[PDB]
Amino acid sequence: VCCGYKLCHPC
Repeated sequence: VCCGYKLCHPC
């Protein structure tokens, strides 16, 4: 889910 680069937004 919560990777770092902003393909991943809702953590």
